[PDB]
Amino acid sequence: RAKIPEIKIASRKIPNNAALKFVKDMKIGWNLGNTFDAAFENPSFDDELLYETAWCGVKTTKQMIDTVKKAGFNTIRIPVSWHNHVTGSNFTISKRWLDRVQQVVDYAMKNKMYVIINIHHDIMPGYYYPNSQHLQTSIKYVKSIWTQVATRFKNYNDHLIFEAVNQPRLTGSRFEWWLDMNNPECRDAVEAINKLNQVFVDTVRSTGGNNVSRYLMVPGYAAAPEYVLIDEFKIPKDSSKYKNRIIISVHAYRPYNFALQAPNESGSVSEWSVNSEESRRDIDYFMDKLYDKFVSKGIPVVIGEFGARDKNGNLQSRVEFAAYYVRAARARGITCCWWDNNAFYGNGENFGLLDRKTLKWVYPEIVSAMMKYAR
Ligand SMILES: OC[C@H]1O[C@@H](O[C@H]2[C@H](O)[C@@H](O)[C@H](O[C@H]3[C@H](O)[C@@H](O)[C@H](O[C@H]4[C@H](O)[C@@H](O)[C@H](O)O[C@@H]4CO)O[C@@H]3CO)O[C@@H]2CO)[C@H](O)[C@@H](O)[C@@H]1O
Repeated sequence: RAKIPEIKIASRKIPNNAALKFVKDMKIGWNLGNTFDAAFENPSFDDELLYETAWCGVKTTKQMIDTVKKAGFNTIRIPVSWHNHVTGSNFTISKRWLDRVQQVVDYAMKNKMYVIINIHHDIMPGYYYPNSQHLQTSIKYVKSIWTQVATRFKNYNDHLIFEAVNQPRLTGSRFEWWLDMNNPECRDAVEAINKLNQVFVDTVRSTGGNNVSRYLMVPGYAAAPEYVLIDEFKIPKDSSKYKNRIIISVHAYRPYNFALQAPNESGSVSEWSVNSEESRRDIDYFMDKLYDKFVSKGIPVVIGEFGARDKNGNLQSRVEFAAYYVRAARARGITCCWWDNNAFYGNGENFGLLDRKTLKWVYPEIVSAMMKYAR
């Protein structure tokens, strides 16, 4: 139904070290989106495990993960929102919830896949919130969640990756998605994120076993490329006797007006062309800056989320986008993970690729476009 383009992007020099070989072997990722990350108050149901299906509508199965592996993905990102699953002053995670998350991790481990688990939609005062006012509780939350999760998974091999937090930011604010680094409120949030990323690393390493050397992903503000590129971002100090085990996490649905902006919002575009510098510009730019600051210096970078939402059937554009984005990243030593939220029609964000109920690929052309350039 679509024509996959022949993409010509020269490879950059990629330092030969273990971390960048690891990221290369991850190859390309698929997010189990809108699954364990679903989060909201006042559930109509009694069984907390129904959060798994409240948004995506389909319970995860081993056959589903098998299907994702068979299509060529070698990484599964399993975002998890924990705040609807904790009780008590020290955020005890419900055993049934953590048990179910572990069952799904096991589906992926059986397929010899890389697996990323995180803290996702927990960005609220009283849980994870990056400012001085709420920092003491945020430290307690990061410490408690990651002590519990890291302990459960301590004897999992290095294919399992921990990601500190998804998109740490101030919410319901002009600064939620953009910083003015001359403003003290923004400087404070960047500092809080540095502190909480250090707490995360220290907490994980302290639990022993394979957690002493496992790869760990950390974002900057809002997981934006810009806010790991600022001078104020700090890679946490790592006590691992293995060097270079911290991976920079970024999310980049770029160009925004094509990939993520809703099609009924003024400014949205539905066309993307491999022959247009206007389509390519924003992809090249942030990847170039990340290559300059991190990859070229040997520091690994993973794009944990990208994608392009369907806009009234714009398949050819999304096919060209996906091929270009994956090749641009691979040429710079970076591996990417598509956000697959099992959403295909309606007014929502229609990022789905796999129809989970049938295990059929709705957009195999997009998958094939990525696989052509992922290795
Ligand atoms: O229909 C069920 C439920 O959907 C809720 O909306 C979901 C979207 O369906 C889902 O695609 C979205 O996924 C996020 C992901 O969790 C984030 O890590 C990241 O967030 C975006 C952010 O949404 C943008 O506003 C911002 O500009 O960019 C970041 C990425 O840089 O990316 C994806 C895609 O947006 O999560 C939503 C929930 O937060 C509806 O809210 C709910 O009403 C529906 O019931």
